[PDB]
Amino acid sequence: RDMPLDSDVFRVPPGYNAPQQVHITQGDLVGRAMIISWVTMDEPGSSAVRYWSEKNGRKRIAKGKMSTYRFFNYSSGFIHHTTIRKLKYNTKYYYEVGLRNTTRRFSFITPPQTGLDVPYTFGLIGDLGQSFDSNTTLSHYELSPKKGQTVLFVGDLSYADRYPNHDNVRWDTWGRFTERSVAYQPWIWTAGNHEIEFAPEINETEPFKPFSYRYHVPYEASQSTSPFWYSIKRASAHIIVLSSYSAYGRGTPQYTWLKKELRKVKRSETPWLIVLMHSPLYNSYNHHFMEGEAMRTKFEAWFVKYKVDVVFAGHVHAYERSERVSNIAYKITNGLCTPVKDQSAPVYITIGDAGNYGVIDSNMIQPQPEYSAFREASFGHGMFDIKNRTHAHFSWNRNQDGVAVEADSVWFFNRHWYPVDDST
Amino acid sequence: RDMPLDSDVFRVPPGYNAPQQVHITQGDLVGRAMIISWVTMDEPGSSAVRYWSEKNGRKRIAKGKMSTYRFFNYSSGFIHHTTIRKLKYNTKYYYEVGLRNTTRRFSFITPPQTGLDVPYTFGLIGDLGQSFDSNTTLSHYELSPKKGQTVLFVGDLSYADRYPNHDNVRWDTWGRFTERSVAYQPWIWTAGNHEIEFAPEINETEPFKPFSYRYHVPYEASQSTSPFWYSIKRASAHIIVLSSYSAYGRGTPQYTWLKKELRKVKRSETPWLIVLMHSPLYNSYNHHFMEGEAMRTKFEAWFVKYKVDVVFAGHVHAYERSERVSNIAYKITNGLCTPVKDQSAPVYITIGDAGNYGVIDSNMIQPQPEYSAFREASFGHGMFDIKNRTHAHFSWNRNQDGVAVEADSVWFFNRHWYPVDDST
Ligand SMILES: CC(=O)N[C@@H]1[C@@H](O)[C@H](O)[C@@H](CO)O[C@@H]1O
Ligand SMILES: CC(=O)N[C@@H]1[C@@H](O)[C@H](O)[C@@H](CO)O[C@@H]1O
Ligand SMILES: *[C@@H]1O[C@H](CO)[C@@H](O)[C@H](O)[C@H]1NC(C)=O
Ligand SMILES: *[C@@H]1O[C@H](CO)[C@@H](O)[C@H](O)[C@H]1NC(C)=O
Ligand SMILES: *[C@@H]1O[C@H](CO)[C@@H](O)[C@H](O)[C@H]1NC(C)=O
Ligand SMILES: *[C@@H]1O[C@H](CO)[C@@H](O)[C@H](O)[C@H]1NC(C)=O
Ligand SMILES: *[C@@H]1O[C@H](CO)[C@@H](O)[C@H](O)[C@H]1NC(C)=O
Ligand SMILES: *[C@@H]1O[C@H](CO)[C@@H](O)[C@H](O)[C@H]1NC(C)=O
Ligand SMILES: [Fe+3]
Ligand SMILES: [Fe+3]
Ligand SMILES: [Zn+2]
Ligand SMILES: [Zn+2]
Repeated sequence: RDMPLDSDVFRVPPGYNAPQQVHITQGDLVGRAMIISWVTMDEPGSSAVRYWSEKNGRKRIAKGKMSTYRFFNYSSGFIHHTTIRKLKYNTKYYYEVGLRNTTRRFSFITPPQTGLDVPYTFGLIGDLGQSFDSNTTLSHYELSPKKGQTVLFVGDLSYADRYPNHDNVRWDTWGRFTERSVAYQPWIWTAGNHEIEFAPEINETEPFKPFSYRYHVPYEASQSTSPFWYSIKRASAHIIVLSSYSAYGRGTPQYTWLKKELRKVKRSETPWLIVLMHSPLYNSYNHHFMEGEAMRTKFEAWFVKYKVDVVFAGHVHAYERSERVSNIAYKITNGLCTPVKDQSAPVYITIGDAGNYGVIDSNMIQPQPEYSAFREASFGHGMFDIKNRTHAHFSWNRNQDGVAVEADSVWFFNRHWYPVDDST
Repeated sequence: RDMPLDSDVFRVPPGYNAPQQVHITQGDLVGRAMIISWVTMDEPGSSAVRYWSEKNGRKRIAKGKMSTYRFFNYSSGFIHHTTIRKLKYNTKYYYEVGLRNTTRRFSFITPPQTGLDVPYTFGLIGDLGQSFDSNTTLSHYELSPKKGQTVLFVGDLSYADRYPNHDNVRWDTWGRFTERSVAYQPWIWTAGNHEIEFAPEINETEPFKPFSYRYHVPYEASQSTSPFWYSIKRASAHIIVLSSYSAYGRGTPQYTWLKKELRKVKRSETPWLIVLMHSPLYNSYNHHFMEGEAMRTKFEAWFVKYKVDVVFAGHVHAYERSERVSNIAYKITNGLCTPVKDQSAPVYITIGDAGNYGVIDSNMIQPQPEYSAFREASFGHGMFDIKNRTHAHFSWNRNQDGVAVEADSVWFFNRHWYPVDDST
């Protein structure tokens, strides 16, 4: 039950070669860069981006690259990617795009410089899709009383691969649909299984093709060699994005990168350490049960050793919050294979209930395991609101409830600065 | 302990632009084709191969392709790959390489047509390397009273990545060193961790580059979209090669391929079902202990479901033989996490003790776990001798013993045709 192509939210902006499917993301490691992306259908157009700060009227111009691609019998429009760098912290900027022809204007606010007690509020959306439910979820996030300043996307964007030949037109519609948000505030991308799009039948064998062309990330900023895993620092948070569907065996590029990246985290500069991945390591629902075991046996010990605060995942179309637990004492024949409470371990949260194609995962493992703190099969999104270097407030909002109602509220105590039990 | 560059085995064949590092491998699914590979140092040369059988002296010519590559400050020679097809079963063929300049001649015997009771004896070599120990291992294989007709190589070829800048010259020496065998009988390649060669420091970020240029495989024959995993049928055996260091999460290329491939296995046509991978799923040695857990949680259930006979792995530089066990009843909180004997499960064998750079893994998990049937820290190789559709004899030969001494022998009873307890 996705929204029909004639839906108001898929409407195409008027004007000749008008920029469409506009979206932004952090373009550097510390937050003083932004990647501006958009598509033009009528003709190539300019890849220039004109921007200026609200205060200093000095208008500047940055040039970018343009690209195109074909999936099966599908031909893309003209995709533009431009990186604006050397921006100023905590300041509003205006940027215009589509200079040569029909011009459209947007704005964004750079984050404050990275610091120990710098407050910031992140949005959490996963497996959004483009169904009526998806629109409701996006609305609640926009109307949220505690305004979100950046969204952390945990995977499965458009779900265009459910249509015949993965009808890439559904990638375009999703681009216009989400523009109302991603054009004004950055979204941090995480690749999900619906982005793999491995279709040998139609001779499309390169994983993540549509996705990688449409969405760029500043992976090079963290010494990564691939766009499916990277980290960025923003305000008081250090965010690490992992790829559930890439190699992660010992010696592999992702494995090597993650190992070095954790050593580089400085809790004195960024107290909150967050990890994003599409498939959850802890999940008590029947759908995709134990799918995350493979990655868990490889990185769990590291998450505990470095005391990461929270791990966000999607994939399971529902909501779940775990107690701080670890299962790293197993040794094949020592029988220690039951998850135990660990104050050094992170809290795992499944938040992939933004809407997808309108289906909710209800069937859950019974009885509720001990490692599961709270769970519910309802659509919605979440908010991770950072206050101090010691306190962060997380909340989950349902689509049935009012915009300001928090069906689930939890205070997180930083594992590095305030290591006290924060169970609920 | 690596053999010095002046060692006799690394001798470069005389003659202008003489073909060197000649090696062959199966070129199709059933064995009526061969991929002939070689290198020329003085100049490109022809990529043609002239071949003929003992009977019909009819000489034919097949034209292949030539390619080169660079690593750091290393420049490869001219690499040639030619595929000879439509060969006749169980017949001896002669083939010449380097037609334009100085020609060299070799021979090989195609396997018999695939059948239910077709006998065939495979060799098992893993983590060969090029140390003095490596030369001994290869010698014992050549002198084996029961001559091997094809080698199943379980990973880690040259170990050139141990030298500064992975001195690719060490790939060339290894090519000349092993030529005395691989040029006369096929070797089935499996990629190991030393083939990854991920070296960002020197701007070499493409995994498996040196390896993939030098060693080609008939992966397309099995519908695979990558040379790191594929299968082949030879005599009464259906061999499946997996990549321990590639993506294998649900929905990924490898995962999808394996799932489909197992369905296509016909025990009525090829009774023996063998799987190759570099990292052992069961291992009681300290070195690399539990590294195979990630892939294990992914594919173990399938191996049992389809009753694969034997799984061969290397990586650990020693020898180990498990009993038929399985650890697939685990459900996170049900406590069933101990391996149990299973007559439907394969026997796991690790033979990565061919030599490498002269180091052997002697540290073992004490006491010996119940799932481990035999283990020993000695250099050697193995032989898998198929008799009928019901019986196959496996033997392990140490380098200290005589060429005909079997330090460990075991009869394998086919899991499909002769489902009886073959424990020792
Ligand atoms: C292939 C080549 O040009 N040889 C040189 C080698 O002699 C030198 O010691 C090394 C140092 O980095 O660089 C190159 O590999
Ligand atoms: C004498 C000799 O061996 N040189 C020939 C050269 O003349 C020719 O152009 C080339 C083409 O394959 O083959 C050899 O290199
Ligand atoms: C693309 O190809 C499919 C083939 O199944 C066809 O049904 C569809 O109409 C085509 N779309 C366009 C507009 O090319
Ligand atoms: C749109 O911009 C292109 C690129 O500079 C230019 O060639 C073309 O004349 C413009 N079209 C319009 C809106 O007139
Ligand atoms: C989506 O939500 C917006 C904001 O509430 C609304 O204006 C629009 O009509 C909705 N579109 C659909 C198709 O539900
Ligand atoms: C963090 O916030 C909490 C409540 O929002 C407050 O009680 C606490 O003192 C703050 N951290 C500090 C010590 O400044
Ligand atoms: C390698 O072994 C062969 C016998 O198979 C022998 O002729 C040769 O001398 C040996 N070379 C080295 C360097 O050990
Ligand atoms: C299998 O081989 C063994 C010894 O090689 C023999 O005893 C047995 O009878 C054979 N079975 C068949 C199918 O002939
Ligand atoms: Fe999803
Ligand atoms: Fe090895
Ligand atoms: Zn998913
Ligand atoms: Zn290895």
